[PDB]
Amino acid sequence: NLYFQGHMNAKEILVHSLRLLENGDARGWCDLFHPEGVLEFPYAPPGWKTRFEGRETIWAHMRLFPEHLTVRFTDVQFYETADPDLAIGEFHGDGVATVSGGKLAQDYISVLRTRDGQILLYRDFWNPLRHLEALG
Ligand SMILES: [Mg+2]
Repeated sequence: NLYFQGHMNAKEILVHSLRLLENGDARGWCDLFHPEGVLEFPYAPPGWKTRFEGRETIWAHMRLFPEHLTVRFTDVQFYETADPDLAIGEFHGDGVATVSGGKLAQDYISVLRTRDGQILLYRDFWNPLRHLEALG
């Protein structure tokens, strides 16, 4: 089976993606995106760029992730969807922002749309107040 996989579904991709971030594997995380895949932050500090189109555009902005954040996530609680290519999950992250030393305690609801095991849209909701607390 791991040598004879069908394409990951959206639940599987979200869980795997979070492990990659825990590992600091920014390249592996970006690899999960379709070449035209999109990452969005609906809630973000003002002045930030909040939509990134294309896997390699995402990479251009992700390379140094492990040098900025170490993070651990709780188990994802999924809502049951009609389509396996849509996942909506809630989870919590605890980490340390490296440059400020600030603690990050973040609460997420992620909406992922996928196709053939690749991410088309990662819509990454989180609390911008908590993110600003970590950064300061
Ligand atoms: Mg919008």
